[PDB]
Amino acid sequence: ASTDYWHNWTDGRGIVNAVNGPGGNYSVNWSNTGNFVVGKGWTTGSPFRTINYNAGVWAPNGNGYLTLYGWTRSPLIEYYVVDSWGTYRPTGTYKGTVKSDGGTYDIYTTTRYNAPSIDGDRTTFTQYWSVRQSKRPTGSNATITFSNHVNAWKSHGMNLGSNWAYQVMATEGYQSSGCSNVTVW
Repeated sequence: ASTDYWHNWTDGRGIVNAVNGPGGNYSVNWSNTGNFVVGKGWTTGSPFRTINYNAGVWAPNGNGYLTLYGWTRSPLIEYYVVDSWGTYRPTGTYKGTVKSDGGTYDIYTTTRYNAPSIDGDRTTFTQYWSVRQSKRPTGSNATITFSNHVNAWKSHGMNLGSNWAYQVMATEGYQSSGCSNVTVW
């Protein structure tokens, strides 16, 4: 599938060299960062989307996530399906687990306050996570059947908003260095 959206956000610290490659491809090299999110996907998320991706390079040197990433509005939800990471495995309020795409993911909720949201302002919102129990092998074709996560989330009272903002296979980093290369379709 053709991704139609390019996501490149940095808070401004350090170097975040994000390359908008051809079609579904992108790379990032980063060093001395603060927080940043780069990814390719779709302007409007769907709870029915099967995301295919191939991380040709996944080489964080510190804290970074290789992860499905998106938002909904009404209510405002920032959500993740984390397939891999660097030094730090993200967690939250454990809600249970879901098996999907040859992996088992833990489900968490967190809540952000005094934190910048999609609309560019500091506010309060809820994060939904599926985080794989162990790092997913990279380098081969992988899929994320998002509906598996949407459903299992639902089973735990975690409902997504009616209004769907973007949905990307992303590289996210926090105060770290490294590189990635990911192809999304």
